Amino acid sequence: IVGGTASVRGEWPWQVTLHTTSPTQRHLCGGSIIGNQWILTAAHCFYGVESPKILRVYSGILNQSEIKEDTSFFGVQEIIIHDQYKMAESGYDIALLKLETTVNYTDSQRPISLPSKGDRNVIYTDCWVTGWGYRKLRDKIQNTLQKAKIPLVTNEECQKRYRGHKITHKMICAGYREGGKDACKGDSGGPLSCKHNEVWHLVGITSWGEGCAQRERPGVYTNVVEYVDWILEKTQ
Ligand SMILES: CC[C@@H](C(=O)Nc1ccc(C(N)=O)c(F)c1)n1cc(OC)c(-c2cc(Cl)ccc2-n2cc(C(F)(F)F)nn2)cc1=O
Repeated sequence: IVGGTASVRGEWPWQVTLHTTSPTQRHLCGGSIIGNQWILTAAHCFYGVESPKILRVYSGILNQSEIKEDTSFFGVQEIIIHDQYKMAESGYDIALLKLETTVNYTDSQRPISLPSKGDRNVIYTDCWVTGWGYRKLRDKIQNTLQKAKIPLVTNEECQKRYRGHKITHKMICAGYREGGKDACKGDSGGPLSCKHNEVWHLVGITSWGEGCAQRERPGVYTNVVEYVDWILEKTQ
């Protein structure tokens, strides 16, 4: 996250850190708890992941330094990638992880609601991007979960910024005209979380941008409301 600040214990309890264990254990991507046994994340996270066996899902983490050889984690039973996914920059950047067991919800591990049937025309004005990503282009994974508030931009404006890409109704963009706040390397897969009537909704999945927090270069997110029928199909 560029231009963000440290989160506190319990602030983003749907946020997970997805780790690979091959050839060494490291943070790969963010993700979101959407159900007892379900993480929503980005399909691109699984590039060169040989199988679900090398994945670990850590919930209730504020600082990556908490993760030690005795820290409990969820095994991944199945990675479900959208069947139209080819690469982040061409969309369908969405995946479910089915966990090997159900999360007991606590103050530090809670689900986030999907966008609600009836709110397709809600204008979300309180959206946050979170993650352990770089805080500028040339950086490293951060210890402490970072947060940043970011305004949604019109698809029409987003497409004008990315005329070499298909900015579709299945994408949503967020960014300041003069940049300074954005997702960056290591934040992908995690949530764009918008609060509406004091209820948080998973509006976006961090997917891509050209650069991090450049002017007139909004981040691009998978538009979760456009995949609610797919999510429900796979999870039910
Ligand atoms: C796998 C792709 C992933 C990534 O780089 N992951 C990653 C994880 C771990 C390490 C490590 N050191 O251990 C690492 F080096 C890289 N990714 C790609 C993006 O976009 C490619 C974005 C992005 C998303 C928005 Cl909404 C806005 C702008 C960006 N952005 C753009 C860039 C760029 F251009 F500088 F590469 N970096 N982040 C975020 C993002 O996490």
